[PDB]
Amino acid sequence: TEIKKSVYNMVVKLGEFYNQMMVKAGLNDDMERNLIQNAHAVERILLAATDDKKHNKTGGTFYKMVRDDKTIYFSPIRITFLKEEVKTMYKTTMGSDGFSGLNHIMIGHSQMNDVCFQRSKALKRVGLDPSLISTFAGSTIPRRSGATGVAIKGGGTLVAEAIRFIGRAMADRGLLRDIKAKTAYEKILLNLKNKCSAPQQKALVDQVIGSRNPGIADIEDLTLLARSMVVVRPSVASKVVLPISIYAKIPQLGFNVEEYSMVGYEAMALYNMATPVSILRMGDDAKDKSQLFFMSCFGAAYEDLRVLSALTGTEFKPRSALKCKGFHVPAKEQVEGMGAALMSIKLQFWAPMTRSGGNEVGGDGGSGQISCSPVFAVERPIALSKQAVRRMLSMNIEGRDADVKGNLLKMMNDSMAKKTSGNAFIGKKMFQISDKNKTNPVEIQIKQTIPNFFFGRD
Amino acid sequence: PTEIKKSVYNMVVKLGEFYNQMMVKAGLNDDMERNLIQNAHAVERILLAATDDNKTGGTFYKMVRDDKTIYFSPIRITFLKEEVKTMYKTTMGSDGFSGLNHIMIGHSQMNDVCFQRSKALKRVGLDPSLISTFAGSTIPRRSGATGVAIKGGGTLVAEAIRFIGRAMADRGLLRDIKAKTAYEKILLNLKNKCSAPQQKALVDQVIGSRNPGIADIEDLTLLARSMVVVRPSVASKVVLPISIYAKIPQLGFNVEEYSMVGYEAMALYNMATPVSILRMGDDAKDKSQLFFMSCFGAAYEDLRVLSALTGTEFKPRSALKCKGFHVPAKEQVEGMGAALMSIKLQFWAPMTRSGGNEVGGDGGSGQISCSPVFAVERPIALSKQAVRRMLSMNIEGRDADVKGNLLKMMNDSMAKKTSGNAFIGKKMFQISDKNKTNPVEIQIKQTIPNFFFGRDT
Amino acid sequence: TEIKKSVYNMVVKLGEFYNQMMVKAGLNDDMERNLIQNAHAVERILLAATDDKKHNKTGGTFYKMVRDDKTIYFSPIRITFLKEEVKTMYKTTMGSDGFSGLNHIMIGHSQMNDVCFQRSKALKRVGLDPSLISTFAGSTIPRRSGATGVAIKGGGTLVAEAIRFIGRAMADRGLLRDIKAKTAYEKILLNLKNKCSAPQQKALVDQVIGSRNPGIADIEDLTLLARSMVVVRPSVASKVVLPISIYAKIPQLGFNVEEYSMVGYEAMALYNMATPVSILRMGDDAKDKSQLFFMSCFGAAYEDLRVLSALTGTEFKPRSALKCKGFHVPAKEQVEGMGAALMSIKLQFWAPMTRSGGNEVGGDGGSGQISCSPVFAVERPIALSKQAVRRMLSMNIEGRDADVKGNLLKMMNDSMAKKTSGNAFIGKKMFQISDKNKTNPVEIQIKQTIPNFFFGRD
Amino acid sequence: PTEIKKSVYNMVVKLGEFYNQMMVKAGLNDDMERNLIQNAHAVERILLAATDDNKTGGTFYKMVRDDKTIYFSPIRITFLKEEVKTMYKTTMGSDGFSGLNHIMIGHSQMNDVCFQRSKALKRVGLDPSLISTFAGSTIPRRSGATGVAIKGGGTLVAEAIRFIGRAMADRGLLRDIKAKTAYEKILLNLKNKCSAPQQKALVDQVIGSRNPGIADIEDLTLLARSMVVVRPSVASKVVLPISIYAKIPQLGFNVEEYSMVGYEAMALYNMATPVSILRMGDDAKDKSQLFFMSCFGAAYEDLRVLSALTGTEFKPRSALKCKGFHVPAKEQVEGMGAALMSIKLQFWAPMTRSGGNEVGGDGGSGQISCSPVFAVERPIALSKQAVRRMLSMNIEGRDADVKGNLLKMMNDSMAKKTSGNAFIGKKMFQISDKNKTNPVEIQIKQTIPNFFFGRDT
Repeated sequence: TEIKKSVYNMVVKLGEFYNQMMVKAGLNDDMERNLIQNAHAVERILLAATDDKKHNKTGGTFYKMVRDDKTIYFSPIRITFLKEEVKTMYKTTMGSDGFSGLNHIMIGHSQMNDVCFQRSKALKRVGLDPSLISTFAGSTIPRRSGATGVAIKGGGTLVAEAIRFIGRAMADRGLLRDIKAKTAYEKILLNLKNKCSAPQQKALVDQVIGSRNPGIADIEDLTLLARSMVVVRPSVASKVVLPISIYAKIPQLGFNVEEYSMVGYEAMALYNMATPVSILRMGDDAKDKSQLFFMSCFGAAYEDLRVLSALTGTEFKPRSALKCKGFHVPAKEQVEGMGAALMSIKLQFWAPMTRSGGNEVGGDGGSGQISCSPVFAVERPIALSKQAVRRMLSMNIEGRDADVKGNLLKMMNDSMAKKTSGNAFIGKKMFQISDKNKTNPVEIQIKQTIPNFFFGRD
Repeated sequence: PTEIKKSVYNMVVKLGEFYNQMMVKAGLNDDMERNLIQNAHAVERILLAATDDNKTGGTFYKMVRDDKTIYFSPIRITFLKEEVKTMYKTTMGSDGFSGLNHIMIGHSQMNDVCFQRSKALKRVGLDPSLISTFAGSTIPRRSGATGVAIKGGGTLVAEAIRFIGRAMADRGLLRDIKAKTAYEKILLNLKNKCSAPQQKALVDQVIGSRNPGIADIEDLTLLARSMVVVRPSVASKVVLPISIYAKIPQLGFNVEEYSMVGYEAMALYNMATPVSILRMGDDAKDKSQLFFMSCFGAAYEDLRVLSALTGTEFKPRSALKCKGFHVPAKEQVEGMGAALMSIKLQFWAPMTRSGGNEVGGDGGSGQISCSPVFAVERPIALSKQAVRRMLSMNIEGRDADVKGNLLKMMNDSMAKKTSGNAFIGKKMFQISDKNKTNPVEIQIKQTIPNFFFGRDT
Repeated sequence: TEIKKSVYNMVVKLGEFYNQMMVKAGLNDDMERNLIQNAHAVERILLAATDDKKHNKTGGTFYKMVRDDKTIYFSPIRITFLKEEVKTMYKTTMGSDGFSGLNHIMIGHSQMNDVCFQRSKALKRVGLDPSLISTFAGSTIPRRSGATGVAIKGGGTLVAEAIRFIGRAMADRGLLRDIKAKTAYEKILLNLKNKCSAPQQKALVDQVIGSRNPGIADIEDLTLLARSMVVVRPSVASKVVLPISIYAKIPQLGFNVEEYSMVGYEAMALYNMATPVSILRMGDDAKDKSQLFFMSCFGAAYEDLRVLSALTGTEFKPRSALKCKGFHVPAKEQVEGMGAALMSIKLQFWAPMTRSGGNEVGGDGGSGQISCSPVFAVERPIALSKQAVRRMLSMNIEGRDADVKGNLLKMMNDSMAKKTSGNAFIGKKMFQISDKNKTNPVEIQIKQTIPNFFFGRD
Repeated sequence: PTEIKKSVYNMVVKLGEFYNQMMVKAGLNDDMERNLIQNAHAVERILLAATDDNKTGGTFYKMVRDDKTIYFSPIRITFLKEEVKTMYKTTMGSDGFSGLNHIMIGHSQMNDVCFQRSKALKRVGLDPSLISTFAGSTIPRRSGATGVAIKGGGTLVAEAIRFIGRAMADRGLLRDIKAKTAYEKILLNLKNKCSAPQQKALVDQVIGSRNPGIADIEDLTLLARSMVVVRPSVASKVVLPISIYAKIPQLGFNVEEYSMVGYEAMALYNMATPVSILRMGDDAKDKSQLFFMSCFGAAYEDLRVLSALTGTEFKPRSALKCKGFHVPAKEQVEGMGAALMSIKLQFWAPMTRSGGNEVGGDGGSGQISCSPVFAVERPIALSKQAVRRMLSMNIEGRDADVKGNLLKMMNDSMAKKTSGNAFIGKKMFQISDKNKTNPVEIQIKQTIPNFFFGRDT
């Protein structure tokens, strides 16, 4: 209700900061203001200046606009700022929204990294399968984000962190006696299982909690848990975070009431009405480049490419098919007058993004009457619900305790053993960027010819 | 003598005769008052209460009407628990017990329909589902072995679990020998209603344990679940308010015989012209469905089978809009709403005491296979289900694996792609058709929700 | 080849004995000669006289022919013979065929008892399920029959005898030290498993042999074996044995070469061309009475009623449906001039009876190539044999030993888990009583509306 | 360089060039003699024998003919194992090894067809079936790692079992380190051809055991069976007698390139005009089938797929009436029967190195699932087989249960009612059609027996 009004000012101020921030740099012309590289630049110089590191001036690579007339080009700058100047400049304009502002931006960077980086190597060190990456969302986010940052973390990310802890704790066992890292550890386990939906997944992590002395036996349980999160996906916060270069243009777009939703339409409309432009290295198909940016903003890296393609009306391609590199231009290649292009993929349609990093619906109808007791004697089909009884046998009635790994494993087999059923989210329809309040459902479909997995290979 | 229809007849008639003199005592005489089921309900409460360990009374209804239409007002009179019992036993005679048990069975059947016992299921540790196996959990122990008839599998498993629990907290009843055999009779009553060998075996293990260890409660829970797959035997009977039984002489004849499991009751229901008090927001149609289900104990029965016989579409307890038949003091007003219960039977089928599921059970117990003599081709006659009786049920064996047997039983029945039929060959007959001389081939309404208490979908 | 010629004289002589035997009794008129009761009578007086019992004169109930003109009637006699007179009289006419003769008759009595008696009570003492009766064939046959008698014994019969032994051996353990009953016991185990076809059934009984000290653990194995013999039936000898009253008429039928087969056509033709007549008690439908007799002669008690009905062209009914009592008329009811009737069920068709008390054919094709190894790359069904691999996993490769009860149990489940397949004996066709040498196959079918099990109930 | 077709070309041509000078040495010059595959077989024996550790020779055939028709007579000449080897290496050059290995691979492929190895399978403890996994068990170790290519799963499991057995009877080869790593390379070669995770895992357990206990042989046997369900990778190549390779220059051209796995070999087979000596009771047709199967290593291949490509009906080894291509001394006569091998290809498909079964294996190894962002309906993209790779195959786990994993794998594939397809989308092309520009949609001959060595039915 009034929360949107709160979030609105939060993002607007971030934009204001970007404006005055670029003004310091001496970058004015809109070609520079809208460049997402310049955004990332001040976003680095900011986050760095607001965090103790260990001179004492943080710089970054910026891009100016060289005319040459004809077409347009950009050149690398790399100026420097002063941490304290930036630190005060930020808090002044930000005010009480200072903290949530930094957390926002960081959630953006993490959502962009999930897209622009395959973390499978990091997945091998704690190692689970190089797959399961879909559960590894938000593994690059700093500890600073706190409870708000852990909200975007995938089930696999927490499992990785937990395992990491349990391992270092076996070497130096004084970590359990710390009470500081001890609570941090216990909270990881309490964070996970908050995201976990399925009871069998809760039971497991619960068992992991029940052990006062962590050991390899727990790592086995967590690994088996991480894998079950692919069949039954945990709840990860999915939010729209855009470079502050766009937030800066909120006033200049000029048509608004006062309110904003990063979980909803407000951000959707803002993305389209914006005019982001990015730098391009060698190769770098502008169309694919735009795809990365879209997925970034929407943290759609692990989302179904089919669902995206339906909303944007354009074809999304797996990372393999996509020809282009990351948004950050490495020092190795930086030249004068390198090309740039808008991010061209807009939303023909839209849907509210909801919590729930994943959802499996059509779940067995239960807790109600699951069967019938015949009274009249007459021939009849014998109504019964199969998927429901496999729920009882598999899940934890009250008593006797149980064998967890078994039920958690059985829950996975029983999931794949029913016909073929992919229906979830049912009842939810896609809408149109012109439609607010969702008065007109779009009934058509999602494309079945496109590969589902962005990182899918082989 | 299979003339019992005659005896059962005298049983319901005397009940109705009592209802009449009870109403007359209350000072309410008219068809609108008599046919009103609330007055019947009230009279039944004053009865059951007066026959059980100063003076009591229920809330009755008198008929006050705008010139065009009829309305009712709450009364709540009272009389002595003695005159009530004496008046009852006098007129009732040797059928007094059978009468109380009958009426009592009715209240339970209605109760299962009107109320959601999914709560009490949790209290005993059982799942929220399985409610279909929970039939007759509100019925007093007064009904005795005749009452347990309407008791479902879950109900007994529940009664056992709660006892085993009370035995752990407090020992001292084994040695008691009263509640000890009382506990065992529950296990014997169970397995009587259990069809599948695995189940009758799983209860055996529980019986064979002198001390109720963890292995017992562990089994009972698995047994509870299995009863939702292979359904136990719950006696199903047609019970109507004595206000209807009072009109039997006025409705004329019957055959002079009456059967609550047969066609006699089927006709009596349709012939009857019952009226129920309507509360606020009560849909007469939906309300009439509850009365239908309450009379036939149709609660856990398939709604499709019900939608057929009645020729109308039965709604789930969720979509169904109405409240219980009893009027809470919180809402009671002068001259409130009332309506006739409009749902009747187009067709009828016998009331089954079984859970029958898919036929061909027990394996036949006779010769299960053939040992060839002549050499020539032929399709190997064998009974596949008859062996699962011998393997699961142990004669000289134990194996301790009984749990795994039940599990494998359910899972295998789960394996069949789509398979089921119940009472195959049993046909429905028009309410005008008795003697079952003209079966009708109509099938049922595949578009209608199956379970009355089904939800979450 | 020449064996038939040997069996021919064997049966003929038995008939000759019956003739001269009845002559002693003073029973001449054909109405008496053809009576199967009179046959049974001298068959009792014979078997009794040829076996040491412990006065010293064996009698029996016989039936004379009272005229009354009009219709015909029979009356009970009960004369007596002398064992030694009968004993010498038999060996004289019998000669070298003496022994095989007694064994034959005994195989007949046992085949009639299987039909006319439900042994389920005897099945409960050793007790297995009251079903399994189909494997209990030939449980009434005396020890005298030896190896020839044990040939008609069902798998259940041996299992019963074995269990009986193991039990009495646990009470008095000196039975193992006897070396007499010890070999008798060991031979029971070696007899069984000779009848057993399936390897899993051999493995089990083998394990039972491997135990020097018999115990309850073995009884469990044998019980589980007995039950598996219903799914996979052992091999029991099925022979045609007729009352010697009919054998006596072999010369009087008058059309023969010299040879006979109780396993084949010769006996088939003899049954039909005969004219047996039996006594009838109260009730006793003559049609059903004939059915018992037919089944008796052919030891068809456990055979499929459908298969019988096809050959005889008449409807066979389960014992429950059949209205009539046993052939033996108890002392309690014996009167003067009680009714009699022919046994009227003949063979419209015939088939050679073969060993194999039971057969399950269509067995998984194996020991040959069970699968394919692709060379060319092209789309194709992927030919494979499912029922064959369940054979390997279930049965005993060489090494490691194994868990027998498991494989023996799995073999049963795997048998019922394949579609529905009842085809066995395939390729074998029924023939006609006029056809010898089987030159003309009968192609039509067996009736599917008739109950299969004679003793089937509930 | 994927120009290798050029190299392989020079390899077979030189082989043929050797066959020519070998025949010339034998003094037999004519097309009837040259095209005769028996003379090719003989020359190959004198070669393989001369290249392996005084003088040797095979039984050759000279052409003697009635004026109307052609006949052949046995010869059996001999020369020095030295001149043979020198003559061979001179003309063969750097391809000498590849040449010997090629010819050697041929003999094995033919061997699998002509002979029943179901015996040797018993000697190693394996089932009589699984013969389809026994491919290339007669091939010498001389062929090295290139030879193991044609070796089947069972063949390796057999080689392992026999070693483990010889290690038990006699220790002393672990410490040997020669036959020790030689044993291990068999386990590594295995699991390379194994597709399913459960299998590659089951062999891992065997490798991880320093001492070959009972757990090993126990697994290998289970592994052997599993290869009849999920078929390992056996390299399939087209090998023809050098007598055909000698006509390559006369047949003209080719492209100047040659590939034994490709179309080049397909054409060469049909272009070739091979003749085989016929023994008594030999059906020319049936005999021609053996030659076809021997060349394409079609032995364990589906006969239906074979019946299609050739446009003729392939009979099983049972119904098929004929004997091996080699003439035993017991039956050899002057001027005996001979016939052209008449079975050709109407269509052709590439030679696959796989066992492919049903596609969609390995799970993809990439992103296996989707984590939703927008709220809206969509069919839950997930890879069911990709998880069975993670569950069965353990990264940080062991569980010791690997045996149960294989079992459950097979049983689940057994569960599907009727399901299979191989190389779905792969089409057969006319022998006139190269470049695969015109796929044909014809299906295959469902009335024909599947397995060549199938029996008992």
